[PDB]
Amino acid sequence: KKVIATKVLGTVKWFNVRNGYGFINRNDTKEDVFVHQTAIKKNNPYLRSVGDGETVEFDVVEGEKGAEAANVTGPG
RNA sequence: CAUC
Repeated sequence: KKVIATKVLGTVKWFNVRNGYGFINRNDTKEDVFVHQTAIKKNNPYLRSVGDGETVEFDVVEGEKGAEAANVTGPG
């Protein structure tokens, strides 16, 4: 719920569609942030997914277990 | 739903 950072750019380390989660490495701090599939904004063209090695833009928010990505989109 |  609580927003820590906005408009953060990062690269997807991995995302596993079976388990429905992954990690994004923040460009700004170089730390991994957890991303759940629900946190990813709906695709134009696995409606909620990101691809390994892709650059994405997201908010960082406070989850139960730590920092997690929110509102994950393409850059811009 | 936390290193698959």
